[PDB]
Amino acid sequence: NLTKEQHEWLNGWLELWGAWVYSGRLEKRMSSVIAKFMESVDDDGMLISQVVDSVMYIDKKAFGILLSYYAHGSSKHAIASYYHRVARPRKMLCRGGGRIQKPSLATCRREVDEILNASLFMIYPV
DNA sequence: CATCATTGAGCAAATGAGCAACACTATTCGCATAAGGTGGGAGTAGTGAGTCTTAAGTTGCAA
Repeated sequence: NLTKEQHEWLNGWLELWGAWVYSGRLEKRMSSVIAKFMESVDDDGMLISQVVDSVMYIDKKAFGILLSYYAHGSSKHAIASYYHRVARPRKMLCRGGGRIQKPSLATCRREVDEILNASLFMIYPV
């Protein structure tokens, strides 16, 4: 797990990073997913963009979520809201049981939280 | 003599439903408008039979 100084440090880096990118100052060549986000609208931001694209290159879903939170500046609650909207029925050993249904909102909140913590966790040493 | 099935027993992991607390915005509510404007209007018209109640008119009748 990361610490909280690392949280605030790299948090501020992703704040100026997403504020830098979202103005449109980044090129297509960094990612086609970064290009995808730029279809939906300095060396610091390009260095970090190589970092974040390098680590979060492989998932692209939480990478897009990461752009939604930092580049766009969206609240966590709306992200888990739409994410609960796009939910499919899954197998979970629930408080209810191992039946197969669409999960609750608070579960989706937990998932945005843990994909946040794991995302930041995988970014930080890079 | 050993062992295991077999009956209790409780737990972590996970999750679904909240909670309070702040913070922000949509909606709603309440007040103002300076030349002058000083008695409504539709109201049905072809029911009849009865019954109770006043209201008034008349009329013995007694001091």
